[PDB]
Order: sequence, then structure tokens, then C-alpha cells
Amino acid sequence: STAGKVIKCKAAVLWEEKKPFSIEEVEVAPPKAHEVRIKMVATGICRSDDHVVSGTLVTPLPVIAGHEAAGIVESIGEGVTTVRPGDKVIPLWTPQCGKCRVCKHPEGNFCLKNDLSMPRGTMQDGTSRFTCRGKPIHHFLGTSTFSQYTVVDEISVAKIDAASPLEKVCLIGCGFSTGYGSAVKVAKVTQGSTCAVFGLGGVGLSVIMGCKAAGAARIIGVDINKDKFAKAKEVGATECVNPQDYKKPIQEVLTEMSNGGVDFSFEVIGRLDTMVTALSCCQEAYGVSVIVGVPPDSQNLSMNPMLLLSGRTWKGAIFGGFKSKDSVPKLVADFMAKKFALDPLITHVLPFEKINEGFDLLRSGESIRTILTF
Amino acid sequence: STAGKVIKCKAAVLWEEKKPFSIEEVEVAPPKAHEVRIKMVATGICRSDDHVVSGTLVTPLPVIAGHEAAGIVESIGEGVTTVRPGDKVIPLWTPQCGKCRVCKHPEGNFCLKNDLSMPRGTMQDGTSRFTCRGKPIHHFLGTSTFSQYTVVDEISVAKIDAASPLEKVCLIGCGFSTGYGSAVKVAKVTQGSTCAVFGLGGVGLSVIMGCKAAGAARIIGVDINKDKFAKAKEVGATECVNPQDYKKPIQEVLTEMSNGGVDFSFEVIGRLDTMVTALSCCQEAYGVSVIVGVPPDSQNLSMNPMLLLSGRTWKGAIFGGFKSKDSVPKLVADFMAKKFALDPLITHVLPFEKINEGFDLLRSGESIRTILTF
Ligand SMILES: NC(=O)c1ccc[n+]([C@@H]2O[C@H](COP(=O)([O-])OP(=O)(O)OC[C@H]3O[C@@H](n4cnc5c(N)ncnc54)[C@H](O)[C@@H]3O)[C@@H](O)[C@H]2O)c1
Ligand SMILES: NC(=O)c1ccc[n+]([C@@H]2O[C@H](COP(=O)([O-])OP(=O)(O)OC[C@H]3O[C@@H](n4cnc5c(N)ncnc54)[C@H](O)[C@@H]3O)[C@@H](O)[C@H]2O)c1
Ligand SMILES: [Zn+2]
Ligand SMILES: [Zn+2]
Ligand SMILES: [Zn+2]
Ligand SMILES: [Zn+2]
Repeated sequence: STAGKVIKCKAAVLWEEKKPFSIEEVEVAPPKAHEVRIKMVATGICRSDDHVVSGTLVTPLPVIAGHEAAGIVESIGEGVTTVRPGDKVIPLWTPQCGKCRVCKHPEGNFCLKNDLSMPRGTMQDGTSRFTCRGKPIHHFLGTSTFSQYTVVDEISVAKIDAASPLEKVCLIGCGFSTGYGSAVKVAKVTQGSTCAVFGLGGVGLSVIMGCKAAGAARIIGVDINKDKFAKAKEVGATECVNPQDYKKPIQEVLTEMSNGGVDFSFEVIGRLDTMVTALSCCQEAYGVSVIVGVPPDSQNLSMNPMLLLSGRTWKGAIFGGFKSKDSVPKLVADFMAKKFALDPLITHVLPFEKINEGFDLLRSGESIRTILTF
Repeated sequence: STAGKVIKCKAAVLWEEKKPFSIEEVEVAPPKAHEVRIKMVATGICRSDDHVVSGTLVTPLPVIAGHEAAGIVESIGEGVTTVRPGDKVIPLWTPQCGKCRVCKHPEGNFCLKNDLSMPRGTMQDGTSRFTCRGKPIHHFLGTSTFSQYTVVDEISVAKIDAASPLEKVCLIGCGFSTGYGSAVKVAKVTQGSTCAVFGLGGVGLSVIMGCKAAGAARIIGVDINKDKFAKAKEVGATECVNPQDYKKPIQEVLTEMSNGGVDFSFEVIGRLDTMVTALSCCQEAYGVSVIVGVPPDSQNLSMNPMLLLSGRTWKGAIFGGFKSKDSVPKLVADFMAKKFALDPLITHVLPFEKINEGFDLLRSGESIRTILTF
């Protein structure tokens, strides 16, 4: 069979920026020492995958994007001790080497072995496991889930429950855990508080779930797309406001509504203006603002340091603050315990082949989470 | 006796920006309901007082500046209950009304009744108690301590120990409490941590005292005036660096020194660039930066939000996070109990009349804190 041999399969390759994904046949080399080869089962389309296409998030091209997924272990390389063939796993785009200063720190989660800070687009050893048309293709965040088969290092994978519905749980690999963690873990939303969430996509709706789970008394959803409002309220939002409905800036509206400003605000979009607006709408003396959105490559925002001096706290976070490998299996166990619902996030389920169409649904605002089944 | 009558005395009035203080005679109206007239015994020269002169911190002119001091209650208006004539007290440039949103929050201290955000330069009732040359003179942060007598609202005054040495504990009215509370209360410095403090002045040296007390293992002091280093070491600094000695940017130097970044960083200067530099040198996934310095009016800083996305926490604070009315008395009691020392901060003591030379000592970089005696 396939073990130890080169496998040929279909992958969605992005050759150029702003071009559609090309469904190609690629050759996936076998797992080297401390690597694992995975058979993909389901993969969600996250806006960050779209940032690569738009040139917003720069990573070496050509590449096989995709990072929000769930699959099954096909083979493991020499030295692997955390997973074995036939094991259901979720690849980790934010690794957990367990040995750097971040992993050793009780709170940091942005492991130094990550490939997001300075994208090399390769494996930990600096080489690629993908070949298409004889040309080496880059990896994306050490995951590359838009492929029937993918190879990831041991530090970038977690073993999860054997009874896990992989087509639902793949959301824990990004969107959900990110939004949920930003609220309960990072911001530390308090019972009775008033929160504001800018952006009601898959990650934004998950922030709303975190806040509701944390006990927030009031949760204001903000989005320029009013069609997103029903789902927001469905998952926990008390009210939703659309900026274009107002003659005066939204931070002013939010300040008046909350009688001085919100307790916690989240930016879950990726725009420089909304990041400052979110900071501004939280209470000046003790408000917390968390940036969840990924900003456009090489751009600086402008803000008045006085917003901070008065007492506000501004933070940012990757993967919702969770140490990936420790937390991923745990969230799956909690999902299984029926502790939270993922369904409201899944709006479309399409075959992997219909990849470009799932992206078209995102860009147009028709979808929240589209899962691609292989 | 002076009770109920207008008092004519000397005060340093600032008529124009960038101009010397004019020590002259002013009339100090008696205290109205819930106001207190105080005789000033000692007052410190904080850099914020110089910001007014330079126009860095905008407050209506002509004004009687000064906000870090100590004195004795001369008379109380109707309804005053928290202080009585003969009490030693410290004027609070940050009030504690106890009724508003911020006062009732367990963490916040920036009282809504403050005159720092929207400076009117008057009493809580919109009127002034100062007259010079027939012309009304403005108050500053509701304290105006550069006067032999001053009137403050009850919410802006705290009674301290009857045995307190006013010429020393006056620094508790601002410089010390600010720097100290920034480390232990705001940034919450941990045992064994590496800290960096930009600005080795009265407030910065006090930050170092807070880090030492919190157990910091390493505390690097940054200043372009190498003369400040000896006193820094003396109060806690393990090492000191002068950005001018290096060919490469200090955030790089500091990052390499602490093997990937400091745990906590403090900007205690008031410059836009050092605020950004301070954030950048703390560890990217769990570093915490605290802005203590007062920035130039209406000037915005430019920064890359990725600095925060990776996991950094950015916050600022007024008066070290201390609820003024609550904290001040306890801090004076601890001083008495010898829990901390104020002496290393005091480098020059001058009679009030020498106020102008005191400010020149601050500008020449020769002093830390000059106490002015009445
Ligand atoms: N920090 C992390 O670990 C992490 C993880 C996942 C995703 N992200 C980033 O988080 C962001 C959200 O991803 P998502 O998958 O939920 O995206 P999404 O595209 O599904 O949702 C974005 C939403 O924000 C809205 N919006 C756009 N402009 C707006 C504006 N000007 N004002 C108000 N609302 C506006 C859109 O209508 C949309 O509903 C992206 O930038 C993604 O790259 C970060
Ligand atoms: N947030 C608050 O509640 C609060 C309270 C008190 C004072 N402050 C502010 O804190 C700041 C410091 O006050 P201070 O009284 O200690 O002032 P200070 O003038 O005594 O100290 C400033 C120090 O920074 C140094 N410095 C200047 N430029 C530098 C540079 N480019 N790089 C590194 N170091 C540099 C100066 O040499 C000096 O030693 C001020 O801006 C003041 O207004 C804020
Ligand atoms: Zn994602
Ligand atoms: Zn690590
Ligand atoms: Zn001051
Ligand atoms: Zn108050």
C-alpha cells in the first residue's frame, strides 16, 4: 500500500495571487523522521486562506493553502510517538514544540516554531513534501489542508477522539477555537459585562459564543452586512448594529449605548480602522480590546496614545490563546460532551472539487463556514 | 484668623507658555460647600508640570500649576467630613468621587470627575478660587499646589498620618505612587522576570523600585543621560544602557540581551517613538508593555498591529492604577513603616521662591526630584 511510498493525489494549488485555485495532481512524499502523513477528511475555508490569495497575508507562492482541518493518519515517520496510523487528528497551524520559551511559559501559545511570523512555507527541516509539474510547492503554516494527503511535523498535529465527527470538528482547528479562546481565555470576559464584536463571520460568531459562555450580559454585534445579524443573535448576540445606518461614527454610538463604553471589544475583521475603533469604544479607564483580525501585510495603523494612558488594555492573540497540542484534544472532548455547538457556523458543505465556489460564497457574504469534503 | 476670609499670598502663576513662573500675589477665596482650603508645606516638581509650560500638556492659561504636594488643612467648607483643620493631607490630581462608573469598578482609578481628559482648569463647580491683578486664574488638575494656599474639592484630598514628614511623602502625591503602582499594580511584575524601563527620572526610578519589590530578577534601565545610571543601579537596576552607544536600534539590543525579549517594559518618558520601542522589545507572545509617559497633545503614533497579534499586551495608566483616596493614606503608612524609601528620589530642596531654578535643574538633567518648601 501507500506507507513509505510517494502518493499521487489532487490538491488545490495557488500559483499566483488573485487567481483561482487550480485543482491539480501532486506527488506527496512520505513522512520523514518525526513527520506524519495525513489523509484529509474535511477542511474549512477560513478568511485567512483568502488573505493569501488577495496578497493580504504574504507567504511564499506557489503554495497549497488550507489550515482548518481534520483527517486520519496514513503513516508516521521514524520517531513519532504521539499518533499512530488510523488515528483521527487535527493539524495545528500554530505548533507546540514544548521546548521553546513560549511553550514553557504558562500563558504564551505562539510557539517559536511557527511559520506565520516569517513565512518560509516549508517543513521544519526547510524542505517541501509537495511536487506538481516537477515544481516544488510550498506548504502553508506547516499544514496545507487543501490536499487529499498532507505531511506535517509531529509538533503540528494533535490526536483527537476516535468517535469525532470530523466534518464538524475540523472547525476547532481555527475559526471556533480562535473566537472562543479570544473571549474566555484572552480577554477574560466577566459575567455581567458588556461586549462588542466587530465582524460576524465564523470567528466573530465564535467570539459571541465565548462571551455568552463567559456570562456577558450584553453582546453587541457590529457588521456592515445586515444578513449576518440573524445568526449572530441566534448564537448569543443581544443586539446587532450596522455602521452605515448611522450619521455619526460607530464608536460614538457604542459609547452612548453602553453608557460610556463597553467592557470588552473584539476586532474580528482585519482592518486598521476597525482595530482603532474597537479600542476606542471600550471604557477608557478599564476596558479591554482584543485584536483577532489579521491586518494587511506591511501596513501601520495610526492612534492616539492617550486612548491607552487613561487605562485601556489592548491585546492581540493567535489561535485564541490556546496551547494548540494541549487544548485541541480537550475542545473536541468538550464538543463531544455537548458543551458547545458547531453547526450554526457551518452554512455550506461542498465537495473539495468545488473549492473555488466555496471561496466565492465567502467573498460575497453568503456564507459563514463552508466545509470542503474530500 | 483666616477662616471664611479671602487670603492674599504668593503663588507661581504661569501667564504664557514657555515663560518663567511669576511669583506674585493672588487672592484665595474661602472654600465653598465640600471644598477644603490647604496651606502648602512642600511641593515636588514633576515633569508633567513642565509639560504645561512647554504646551505638551494643554490646560487653560493663565494657571497655577503644581500637583504633587503635601500641606495642612486651614479651613473646610460646609459638609466636609473626611478632613478637619489641622490635618496633614495630600491633594489628589486624580479624584475619587466614589459614585461614578470608574470608582465603583474594582480595577479602575481614572475618576470621571478628573480634569485631565477635558481640562477646564476650574473647580468641580466650574468656578475659580484664584485672582491675580483682578484677573481670574485657572486651577490645574483641581490641585494647583504651586501656591502658599489652594482650595480643593473634598474628592481631591486625602488625609494622611498626623506624624508624616510632608517634605518627603509629598512625592507620594504623584511621582512615587505612579511609578511604583505601574510595576506592581498595573503591569503586575512577576517574581523572576526581566524588566526594561525607558526613562530614569523620578517616575522611572520609582518604577524600578516597584519591579524590585515584585521580585524582578533583571531590570534594565534605558536613558540617553548616562548620569542617571548610578542612581538607577542604586535603586534596583541590574544594568543600564544608553541607546546612543549602539549602532543598532535599542529594541534589537534589548531583545538580544533578554534572549528574545523582556517580560515587562515601561515607557516613562512621554515620547511617541519610545512608546513603540518599548512595546517592541517585550517578548512577542507574552510580553507586557505599560505606557506611563504623557504624550504630546493630539499627536498620534504609528505602529504595526502584528506587534500585538502575536500575543503582546499594551496598556497605559494614570497614577499607577491607584484609587487615589483609598491608596494615598495606606502608601503613607507603609512609608512610615519603612516598606520603601523616598530619599533616593530627592536630589535638591529649594524654597518655593526658587521655583524657576528648580525647573532649570529638571531641564538640564541635573535633578531627579526637587522639593520646594514654603
Ligand atoms: N488571530 C487568529 O488566530 C485568527 C484566526 C482565524 C482567523 N483570523 C482572522 O480573523 C478575521 C476573521 O475571519 P473570519 O473567517 O471570521 O472572516 P469572515 O470574512 O467570515 O468575516 C468577516 C466579517 O467582517 C465583516 N466586515 C467587513 N468589513 C467590516 C467593516 N468595515 N465594518 C464592520 N464589519 C465588517 C464582514 O461582513 C464579515 O461578516 C480574518 O482577518 C482572519 O484572517 C485570525
Ligand atoms: N501616567 C501618569 O499618571 C504620570 C504621572 C507622573 C508623571 N508622568 C509622566 O512620566 C514622564 C516622566 O516623568 P519624570 O517626572 O520621571 O520625568 P523626567 O524628566 O525626570 O525623566 C525623563 C527621563 O527620560 C529621559 N529621556 C529623554 N529622552 C529619552 C530618550 N529619547 N530615550 C531614553 N530616555 C530618554 C530623560 O533623560 C530623563 O532621565 C513624563 O512624561 C510625565 O509627564 C505620568
Ligand atoms: Zn484561520
Ligand atoms: Zn514551542
Ligand atoms: Zn506628575
Ligand atoms: Zn469617580
